Amino acid sequence: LRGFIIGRFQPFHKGHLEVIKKIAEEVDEIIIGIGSAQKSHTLENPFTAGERILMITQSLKDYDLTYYPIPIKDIEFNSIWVSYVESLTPPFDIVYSGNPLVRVLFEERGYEVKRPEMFNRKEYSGTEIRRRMLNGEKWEHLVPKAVVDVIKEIKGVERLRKLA
Amino acid sequence: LRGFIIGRFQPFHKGHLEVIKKIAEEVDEIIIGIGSAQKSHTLENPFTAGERILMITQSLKDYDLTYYPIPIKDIEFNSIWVSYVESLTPPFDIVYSGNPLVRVLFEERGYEVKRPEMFNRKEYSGTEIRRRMLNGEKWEHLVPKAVVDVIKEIKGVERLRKLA
Amino acid sequence: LRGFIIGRFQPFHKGHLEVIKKIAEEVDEIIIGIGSAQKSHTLENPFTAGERILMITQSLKDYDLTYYPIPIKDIEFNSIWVSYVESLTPPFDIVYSGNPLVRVLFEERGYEVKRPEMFNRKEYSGTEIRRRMLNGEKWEHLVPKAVVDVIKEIKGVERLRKLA
Amino acid sequence: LRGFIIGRFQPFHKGHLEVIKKIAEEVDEIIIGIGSAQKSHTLENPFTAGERILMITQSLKDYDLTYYPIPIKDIEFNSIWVSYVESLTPPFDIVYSGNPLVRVLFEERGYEVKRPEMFNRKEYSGTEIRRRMLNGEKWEHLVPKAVVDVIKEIKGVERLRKLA
Amino acid sequence: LRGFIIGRFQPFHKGHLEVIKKIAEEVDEIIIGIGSAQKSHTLENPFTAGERILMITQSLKDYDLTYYPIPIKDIEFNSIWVSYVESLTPPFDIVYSGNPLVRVLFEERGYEVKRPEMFNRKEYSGTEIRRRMLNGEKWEHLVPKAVVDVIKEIKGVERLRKLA
Amino acid sequence: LRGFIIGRFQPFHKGHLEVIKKIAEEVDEIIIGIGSAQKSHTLENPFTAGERILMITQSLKDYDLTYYPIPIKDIEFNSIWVSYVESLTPPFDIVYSGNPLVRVLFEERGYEVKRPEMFNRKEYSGTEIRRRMLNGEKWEHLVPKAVVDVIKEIKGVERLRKLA
Ligand SMILES: Nc1ncnc2c1ncn2C1O[C@H](COP(=O)(O)OP(=O)(O)OP(=O)(O)O)[C@@H](O)[C@H]1O
Ligand SMILES: Nc1ncnc2c1ncn2[C@@H]1O[C@H](COP(=O)(O)OP(=O)(O)OP(=O)(O)O)[C@@H](O)[C@H]1O
Ligand SMILES: Nc1ncnc2c1ncn2[C@@H]1O[C@H](COP(=O)(O)OP(=O)(O)OP(=O)(O)O)[C@@H](O)[C@H]1O
Ligand SMILES: Nc1ncnc2c1ncn2[C@@H]1O[C@H](COP(=O)(O)OP(=O)(O)OP(=O)(O)O)[C@@H](O)[C@H]1O
Ligand SMILES: Nc1ncnc2c1ncn2[C@@H]1O[C@H](COP(=O)(O)OP(=O)(O)OP(=O)(O)O)[C@@H](O)[C@H]1O
Ligand SMILES: Nc1ncnc2c1ncn2[C@@H]1O[C@H](COP(=O)(O)OP(=O)(O)OP(=O)(O)O)[C@@H](O)[C@H]1O
Ligand SMILES: [Mg+2]
Ligand SMILES: [Mg+2]
Ligand SMILES: [Mg+2]
Ligand SMILES: [Mg+2]
Ligand SMILES: [Mg+2]
Ligand SMILES: [Mg+2]
Repeated sequence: LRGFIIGRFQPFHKGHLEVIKKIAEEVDEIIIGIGSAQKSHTLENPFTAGERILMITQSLKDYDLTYYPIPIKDIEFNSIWVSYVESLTPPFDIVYSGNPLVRVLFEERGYEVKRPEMFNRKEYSGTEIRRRMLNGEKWEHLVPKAVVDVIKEIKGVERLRKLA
Repeated sequence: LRGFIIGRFQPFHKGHLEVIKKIAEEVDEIIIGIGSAQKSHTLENPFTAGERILMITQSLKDYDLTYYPIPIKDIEFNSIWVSYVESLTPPFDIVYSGNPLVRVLFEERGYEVKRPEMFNRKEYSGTEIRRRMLNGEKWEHLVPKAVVDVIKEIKGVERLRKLA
Repeated sequence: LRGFIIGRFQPFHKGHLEVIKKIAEEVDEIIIGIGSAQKSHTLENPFTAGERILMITQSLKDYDLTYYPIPIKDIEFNSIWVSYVESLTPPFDIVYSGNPLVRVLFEERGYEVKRPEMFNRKEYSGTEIRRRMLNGEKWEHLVPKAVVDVIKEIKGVERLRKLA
Repeated sequence: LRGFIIGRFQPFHKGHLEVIKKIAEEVDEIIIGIGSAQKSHTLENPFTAGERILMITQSLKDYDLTYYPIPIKDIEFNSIWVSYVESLTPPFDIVYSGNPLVRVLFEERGYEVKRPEMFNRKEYSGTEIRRRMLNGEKWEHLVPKAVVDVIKEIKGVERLRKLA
Repeated sequence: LRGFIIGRFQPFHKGHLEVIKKIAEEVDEIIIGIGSAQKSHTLENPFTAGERILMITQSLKDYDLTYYPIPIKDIEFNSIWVSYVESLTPPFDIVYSGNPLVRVLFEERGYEVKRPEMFNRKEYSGTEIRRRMLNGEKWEHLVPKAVVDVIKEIKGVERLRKLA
Repeated sequence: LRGFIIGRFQPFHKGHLEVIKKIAEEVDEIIIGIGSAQKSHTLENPFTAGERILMITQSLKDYDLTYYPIPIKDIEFNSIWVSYVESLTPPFDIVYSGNPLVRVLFEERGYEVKRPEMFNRKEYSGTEIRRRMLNGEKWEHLVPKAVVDVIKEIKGVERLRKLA
């Protein structure tokens, strides 16, 4: 029983960690699609795919969880997008998404789609995180320590302020 | 330290497993670049990228090993291919390859490149394992049991036979 | 003589039918270009290239026109676009378009470009048709019965409402 | 019921014409996929997609049949190729092909795949027709008259001879 | 010593000329990256790469300057964009740009990056030029004569006005 | 009066130098298309586009010529190639090639095409030069000294011998 979720994870935060813990109550293994994999060094997408993969893996590695952090390019072709994801991932059974498009594409191919729970959405939000990194407000408590680590290694806050 | 190897892994086999254990005695973490990610459904590359990530993760999940199985697509552009691999992966320090083009691209970018030891190459080689699959000889002792399970799940031997 | 027209046809409607009837009075054959062929599943482009080819072909098949419905992707490259379109289509003599870009690229290559007559544009427009599909007003009498048929087969109205 | 065949058709010949008339006794409509769409001006692929559309449509306008001559690019990605073919084509139910790859991809997605009959393959062959066109032998009896006509209009034999 | 600058040059105006003469006081040769090289026939990007190379060349040829006008496509992948640029260009030692993204990408690759001086930026700006071309407000005394000559050969002002 | 020639220049050798001096007696300016611009680090294409631009510009800068060394990518689409080449380059009138595909593509668009003169074609050939580099014969006296110098900066012979 595998599940799939997809996000940009810029960065992976504590709401992601919670929803993955919840989904790991329902399914044996979780595929973690890293969308917009080619997008990096922008204000919405500050981090590369390999940065994201490192954040995610370093966050989840001591949990008793089988997961697959897989980079998925933006391709501009919605009608083949489910097959493109399938090409790159282990077979899976359930998709967790609240996004109208991801839900329509997967349901027309016969998959089950479920809406995940949101946890503390006024704080646990890439958009809100990046906004605090830019304005000097105190964001480290919003993501896993492993992500803090990574963001320091690559100087990601500095990157984001330079790009602004 | 982080190490880098790249192969097609069709399929991951006991010689890979051995070379990766040996690598891990040099370096803290290993990036496993899955090459020709887009090539599947052929006699030389039967399995999809996603099929390969499943095989590799199921084989290794086992060990006290931090590794990152990351699909890299054939791009036709040798001069930016180190950059492309660097976009998709955690920062790495040492490249294990005997392949002359991989070696030349990495060395010209300032990376140290080592040859890995071969283990038992007359059996442990994807070409030899695929040939055995096609003709109905035993191959399952040549890969980790977790690979045997995967190949059964995805009906990999039947695909090969049909393609032939 | 062969005329060329290009639109997105989401969906093909009675205006498109009339303007093609008008054009087949001037030229022996018509190439129907189906623009933005890779776009689908969006409120502006709900339907795939294949669904549009089916709509168009099922509308025009009883009419005794020779016509070629040909899918044309969005490429990002206006300077080569005429050549792209010429690669995919019979040789043609006249383009009918009132689009300033289509018009400019064809004229720079030496083609004759003519404006097509508009029929009943406050009703005969994909925008106004998708808008009624969405907001529940009747739209069936604005397209050919074959198009109503195809949209039923594929449940395109539900698709659109789910995407909104 | 819709059928699906795929070839390169350089050019469309009387073997195709007969394989299609035969298919048309099993199914209501037939999607003709024109494979290698972007390949032209070579000795194996002299003719552009649009030149093949014109040939195939002129040959068949003739008959009491509904067909869909649809250009399909060579994408280098076998895992997504059925989806890609599905994005560009009306829904179909049966695939006629003896090609071992096409047969696998379709069967893995649930489709029924049948071998078409061959007719007179030692003459009715693109390869043998191209050979005759280059060396000044009679080839006009091997294709529809509609084809010959197209070949004259685009000067295809002259092309092929200068390429050689 | 070799300097790099990048712009769209639609069109090269006197602001450009002066910033290049300045840079030439620091460096022996100047690579002029003509970016967005595939973008043309739009109100932001009116001219082709080949047109911009002929504007830029005709404007510098009688200065004592060694330069290299080299078209650079928009790729959608920031992370490998310095390697791409390096692929197409002679090796350079200093980058002049005040664009933050350009600056961040080249600084993470260890290059020295310097802001160029602005000259007369209310008149000497492509956006202002194209807006006068479009309004009938005047423009030729904002770019080199050579750029005027060119904009006349190709009829660029008419093009822009038809696109509007 | 501008002339166009296209080759891979790996590397630019004394036959290239002659044939371009010849062509410069017939035409006011020469566009040197550097084909296979993305191909590098192979035995047929050792050098990157920017490496070849450097070779070609070092070789000619002390002669009389007006020229434009412009990188052209291998696209895989013969029917649009002439338009792609036109996007990238100043307008040209005369094409010098003895290649049958280059010739056909351009004569089908109405261009005059002429065969250039061979000079010293047993020595003055990329193939022969690379072959000497790789088995140890002398090659310097076959290419201009400015090319020798470049091949030494970038250690071009070492790269080639490593790739073999
Ligand atoms: N009502 C009409 N009468 C004649 N020509 C029409 C009519 N409506 C559309 N066309 C046109 O057909 C082509 C564009 O079709 P397209 O499907 O994109 O049109 P639309 O109805 O305007 O769609 P949309 O509102 O979704 O943008 C152009 O030739 C345009 O002239
Ligand atoms: N706080 C949260 N609680 C539960 N799931 C969440 C939460 N935040 C995001 N997700 C899930 O993560 C995936 C979207 O990841 P994504 O990168 O878009 O996150 P985000 O927090 O919305 O960031 P952004 O503001 O940058 O868009 C979706 O599956 C969404 O369900
Ligand atoms: N038996 C082996 N022992 C050690 N390393 C191996 C062995 N087989 C392959 N490798 C290596 O793993 C990578 C090669 O991966 P790949 O799957 O492409 O090899 P392969 O088994 O030789 O495959 P194939 O026969 O399908 O080409 C390189 O690092 C090469 O060193
Ligand atoms: N003589 C024939 N009789 C029946 N079907 C044919 C014949 N030749 C080709 N086909 C069919 O057409 C399709 C392949 O078309 P394609 O254009 O590749 O034909 P071809 O004649 O084999 O060309 P080529 O020699 O140039 O490779 C397949 O479905 C194949 O069965
Ligand atoms: N007026 C100016 N004076 C000095 N430098 C300028 C001026 N305008 C632009 N630049 C510089 O030239 C390059 C920008 O070129 P680009 O074509 O993008 O410029 P632009 O004049 O801002 O055009 P546009 O408004 O269309 O975006 C950069 O190196 C930038 O520093
Ligand atoms: N010895 C030569 N004398 C004259 N022209 C030449 C000579 N060699 C090549 N050319 C010309 O240069 C262009 C071919 O460039 P290209 O770099 O492909 O040449 P090449 O020397 O044949 O290389 P290669 O062997 O690597 O294919 C053509 O326009 C051809 O006319
Ligand atoms: Mg979000
Ligand atoms: Mg191998
Ligand atoms: Mg419109
Ligand atoms: Mg064939
Ligand atoms: Mg600007
Ligand atoms: Mg040659």
